[PDB]
Amino acid sequence: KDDSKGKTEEELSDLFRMFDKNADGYIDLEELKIMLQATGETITEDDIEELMKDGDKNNDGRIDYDEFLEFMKGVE
Ligand SMILES: [Ca+2]
Ligand SMILES: [Ca+2]
Repeated sequence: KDDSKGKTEEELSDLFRMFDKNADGYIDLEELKIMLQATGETITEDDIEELMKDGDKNNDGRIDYDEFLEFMKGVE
């Protein structure tokens, strides 16, 4: 095995409780930036700023289990 990949909408739930830098049940544009460093993708606040924008199902400031399910839905 090397990189056969295999992550469905079910493996995303864990990605949320696993990328919670603050670990408070939800995340904020502040921690969402570190989540990208875990995968690389070098970018500035110009790309991350919009990442959380459309990533928030209701744009409230943080992403929960729901807003997170859609976040990865259009974020690969
Ligand atoms: Ca948090
Ligand atoms: Ca929200």
